[PDB]
Amino acid sequence: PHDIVFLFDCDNTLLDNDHVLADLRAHMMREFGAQNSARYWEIFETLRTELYADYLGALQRYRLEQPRDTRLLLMSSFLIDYPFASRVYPGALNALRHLGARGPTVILSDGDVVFQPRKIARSGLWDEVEGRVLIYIHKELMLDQVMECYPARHYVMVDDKLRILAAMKKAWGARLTTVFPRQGHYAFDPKEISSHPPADVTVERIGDLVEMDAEWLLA
Amino acid sequence: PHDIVFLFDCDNTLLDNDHVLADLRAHMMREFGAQNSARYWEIFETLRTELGYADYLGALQRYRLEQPRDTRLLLMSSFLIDYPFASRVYPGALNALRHLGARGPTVILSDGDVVFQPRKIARSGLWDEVEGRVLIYIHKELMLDQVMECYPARHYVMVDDKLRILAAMKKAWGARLTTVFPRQGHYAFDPKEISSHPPADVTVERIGDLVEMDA
Ligand SMILES: [Cl-]
Ligand SMILES: [Cl-]
Repeated sequence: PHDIVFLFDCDNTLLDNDHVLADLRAHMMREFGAQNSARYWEIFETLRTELYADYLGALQRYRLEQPRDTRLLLMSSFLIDYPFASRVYPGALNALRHLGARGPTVILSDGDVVFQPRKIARSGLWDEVEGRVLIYIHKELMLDQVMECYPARHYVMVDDKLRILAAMKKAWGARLTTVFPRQGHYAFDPKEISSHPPADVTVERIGDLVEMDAEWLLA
Repeated sequence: PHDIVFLFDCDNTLLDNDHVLADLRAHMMREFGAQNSARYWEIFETLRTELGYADYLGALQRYRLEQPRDTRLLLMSSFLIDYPFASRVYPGALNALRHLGARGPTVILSDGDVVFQPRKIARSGLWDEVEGRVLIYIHKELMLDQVMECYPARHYVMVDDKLRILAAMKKAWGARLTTVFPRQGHYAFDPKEISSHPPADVTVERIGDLVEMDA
């Protein structure tokens, strides 16, 4: 096994995904039209409702609605070619290096089969964790499989969604330390903030993790 | 309404897609091992079989369900995303398209998913060759009403390597349509397709031979 495994969410934890979405939305409107791009987002927001970012299903439903508009499907070319390495948070690579010396670092992410893997790979994060990457539709429903890939006496989960940390905490209990970094917009959403138990630790920045070796309780 | 509209498939009509699949498979046998890839391809085959066209994307989703912790085979996508599609465009295809474009709208009518096929058509340079006149559907032969609304013509030409498609479209449009079959790719060489289906109005050895089409 392992004394400790450090599990990381990717979006708004390791890398600034809000900024990616802001850049996408601005691009889409410029290339495809205000009306057309507004509509795709209305679909992408029901889907973000039901699942995490479902770029893909939103695309598939947009096509049914407007099968003549092939062009808007090229929005993928923005994501595919986006500079994700520029969006990695200051200190994020240092935290992964620092904690990697004490136990395996693993990226545990919700996502589709095209964009999310490509993001993690092209951001350079994939290789920073030596390919220790699991990507699910709902990671908190696959916690059994996470354990057998990366068995450990204790786990840490760093994630900006309190809902996820709360679900994982309920599943694993004292075997888990939950860390909520106050990054992105789920950090300041009042529903999230008010409807789930608090994380064990809150850090202002992902780079604050280098200051807490004592909390891992390692020999 | 135009006198004539020229409709073209992409895969194995304007672009050599077998060469691409061949390179893709060698990349996957070489990077994600033999069985992982074998499995992916058994799945791909099945949905190519019932969808009617090559769906990499759906094949990849089905694979994830089956092999959820093999996260890295999913990075097969990146080979396709960065492939040099322009090098695969057949000799004389850009000529056929520009000459015929002098006589009426040139249009790409392809089956596709929503990620890989459009990217391919764009990065190949063919999207700009037909000036954006690109339609990509799940079952293009079931969408012929829309195609007529978008490109009203008195006569259509359809270039496609699938005698199944040409036949379905001729059964719909009859004398309004000239079907063209280019002997390109593996369907050119298929006892199964050649004998299951009727012949096209025209057969040509190569796509570039359609510069000779001035009626
Ligand atoms: Cl732009
Ligand atoms: Cl005309």
